[PDB]
Amino acid sequence: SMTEYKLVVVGAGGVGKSALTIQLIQNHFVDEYDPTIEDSYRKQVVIDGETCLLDILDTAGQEEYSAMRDQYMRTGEGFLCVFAINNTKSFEDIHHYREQIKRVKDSEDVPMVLVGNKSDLPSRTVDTKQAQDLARSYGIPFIETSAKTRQRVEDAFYTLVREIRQYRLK
Ligand SMILES: Nc1nc2c(ncn2[C@@H]2O[C@H](COP(=O)(O)OP(=O)(O)O)[C@@H](O)[C@H]2O)c(=O)[nH]1
Ligand SMILES: O=S(=O)(Nc1nc2cccc(Cl)c2s1)c1cccc(O)c1
Ligand SMILES: [Mg+2]
Repeated sequence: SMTEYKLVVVGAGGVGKSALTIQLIQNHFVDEYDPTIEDSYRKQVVIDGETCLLDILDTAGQEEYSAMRDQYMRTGEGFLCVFAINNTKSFEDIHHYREQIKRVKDSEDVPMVLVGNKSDLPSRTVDTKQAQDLARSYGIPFIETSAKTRQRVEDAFYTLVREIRQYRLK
């Protein structure tokens, strides 16, 4: 009695993809994690009374031309789209990840959660209002997280599970 979910964490270099994933799985904050390391992690959790097996891919390279990137966008079921709230360029990158995923899936129906990470940092450059409006225009949830303090990390991944589960009934 268990259901599987394939999750993929994308976003620009340095936004905190690795830090978020490692906090969820190992309960510690990594400060200098080699930015080229790309690994998958499995974790079993209970969400809404369902025992779920999460298979999570922490992506390293974000290159436009990559056969392996095309393969994991084909294989993945939901996408954690991450920007850092102190890096406006990373928030502007989001549009390109969403367009890439839609292309590969040939679909509008794509499970996605927008994540504004580094919420612990006081010098914000991306207004929460702007990030909510972008999420609204995509029809997806929006969550701010801190991989440093562990704020809303479980929340972000479990919200993406709930999105996949709902899309399966449509
Ligand atoms: N203050 C703060 N720093 C973070 C947070 N998440 C990641 N970092 C730092 O930002 C840098 C890049 O994080 P990393 O997870 O390796 O980014 P990736 O390239 O997206 O995997 C590292 O020095 C992390 O410790 C956060 O929530 N708060
Ligand atoms: O051989 S893989 O298809 N393994 C994968 N493992 C996982 C785990 C969770 C979600 C997804 Cl999309 C994947 S894809 C692959 C493909 C491309 C890059 C990789 O690091 C791994
Ligand atoms: Mg990384």
